[PDB]
Amino acid sequence: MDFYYLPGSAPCRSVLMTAKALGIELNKKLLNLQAGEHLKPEFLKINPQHTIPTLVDGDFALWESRAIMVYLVEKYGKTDSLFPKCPKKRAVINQRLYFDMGTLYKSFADYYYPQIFAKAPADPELFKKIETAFDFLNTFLKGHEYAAGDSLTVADLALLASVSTFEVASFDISKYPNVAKWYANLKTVAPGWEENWAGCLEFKKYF
Amino acid sequence: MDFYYLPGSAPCRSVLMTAKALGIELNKKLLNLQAGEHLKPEFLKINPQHTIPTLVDGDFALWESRAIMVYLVEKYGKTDSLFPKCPKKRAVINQRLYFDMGTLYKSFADYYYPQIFAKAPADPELFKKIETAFDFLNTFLKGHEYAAGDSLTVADLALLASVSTFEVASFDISKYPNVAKWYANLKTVAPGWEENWAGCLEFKKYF
Ligand SMILES: N[C@@H](CCC(=O)N[C@@H](CS)C(=O)NCC(=O)O)C(=O)O
Ligand SMILES: N[C@@H](CCC(=O)N[C@@H](CS)C(=O)NCC(=O)O)C(=O)O
Repeated sequence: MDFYYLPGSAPCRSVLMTAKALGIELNKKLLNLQAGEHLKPEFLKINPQHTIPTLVDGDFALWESRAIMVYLVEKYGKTDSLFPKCPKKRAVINQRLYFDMGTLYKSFADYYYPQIFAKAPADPELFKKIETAFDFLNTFLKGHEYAAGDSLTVADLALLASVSTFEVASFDISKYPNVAKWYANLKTVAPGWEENWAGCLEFKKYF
Repeated sequence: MDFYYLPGSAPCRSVLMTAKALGIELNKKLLNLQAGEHLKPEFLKINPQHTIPTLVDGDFALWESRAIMVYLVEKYGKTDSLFPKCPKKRAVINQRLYFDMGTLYKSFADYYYPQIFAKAPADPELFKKIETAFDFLNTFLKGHEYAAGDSLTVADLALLASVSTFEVASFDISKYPNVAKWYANLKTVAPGWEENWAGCLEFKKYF
């Protein structure tokens, strides 16, 4: 399966950790966004939205990281541990995945990207949205070891890609004790952690 | 099942159309967000993220509209038509759901909300993001009647809730012929269209 990516990119890293958790070796293809490789006809034919990550599995093309993570589990997982079939367990995971995209990582992009990609001054009011997102995550973790229940799921892996990017951005995770505990645990149990962290250090260069 | 909502709210309306497509009558509960009803201790116990829509099924609380829609189909659907089990079919649906949240409806909120809720001048650069989102949707619709394939799915119902909100905002959907065709068809086939449209007319009052 082809996997169009950049190593620093959080949504790309969430997929790579899922692949490791499934014992799948993706064919990693760097896509040079700075050079506009994603905007040429050959890439637009695969993904007309011209985003990474993009997976190509035979003649099936797919994008949106969290869709790709779930696809890998549903198609290739030997059991449903990373994405349980039980509708209520799955639903908590899905809510956490939309949280990760539209609350947590959105707060990251909105506050950091203008500084690191557009040379704009930081906006303290956008920092407060990060604090709010971490507070929610801290609450979601009350009473459980993992983000959506009692075992490692794709919710954890998505959120871990995001929170590891906050670490290298110098965000003080320690102010959210449940998050800090969950994060330290995941560095020891999440498959593909080392590759995710190496990618975080590459992203860190932007700072 | 309890459903905390406002009729005007697009993410609420996507869930209502899914319930109607499943033959489920939700116990609809208006929430007074302007008065901070969602910020009270009682609501925070149900949904600490204090958002609508929120579903309560017995003792199980769930939020994120697109997670709720999929939960209703997975738990209560007599077949999987609205959310097929085939991993590739489901993955396209899921990518469209994330599109709806992070690209299409994001463009709506970013451009219109500052005008209708904050009395800020429109930002023409933010309008261009709506046009880009509609261009992508127009492309996604090439060669199929529905958003993620050849049958009505939750992807259609989420996108329909969003696009019908753009209609009452006076966005010119006719500039996107595949979107226009798909939209017109869904007004005739989507269960719960009349309730969705009544709710769009409520939202229109903010303009
Ligand atoms: N919500 C998407 C985000 C993907 C995304 O925005 N990727 C950026 C990474 S720099 C990108 O490819 N941007 C290029 C573009 O949108 O043209 C996901 O989770 O996969
Ligand atoms: N991505 C969420 C969006 C939910 C949302 O933002 N709802 C607004 C509707 S006005 C809300 O409840 N805001 C109140 C708050 O966040 O305190 C979904 O699809 O359900």
